[PDB]
Amino acid sequence: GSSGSSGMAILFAVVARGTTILAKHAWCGGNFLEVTEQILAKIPSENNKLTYSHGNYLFHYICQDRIVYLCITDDDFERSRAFNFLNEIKKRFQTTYGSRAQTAPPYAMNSEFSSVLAAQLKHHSSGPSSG
Repeated sequence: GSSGSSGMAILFAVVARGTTILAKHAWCGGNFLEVTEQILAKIPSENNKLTYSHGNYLFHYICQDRIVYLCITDDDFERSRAFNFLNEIKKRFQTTYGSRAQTAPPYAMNSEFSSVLAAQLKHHSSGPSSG
């Protein structure tokens, strides 16, 4: 009996082009890079989105400029919210680290982004109960 239900908000969120992960940054909890990587290898590179309900969760992925933005969220969590946040950072990445995302090597701009995302996540939702 080990269940924890408190404040449902985005926890995992990384950016990868097809199957190559550039900048990854998720909350300290478990291993999501596993299910995520597997899903990525399944998601095409063509501009198209779709809601994938895996592991009793919702995997919202938005393909753009050969970049896939996946994020793990609770079922209850609304879609608009998920898609929203993703769009925010998504545009921020392609706007700032966009060009590099096409040239720059993998795990190159993970630091800079890692921090940026962390802020967006903590802000978006008051998971840690911060204000």
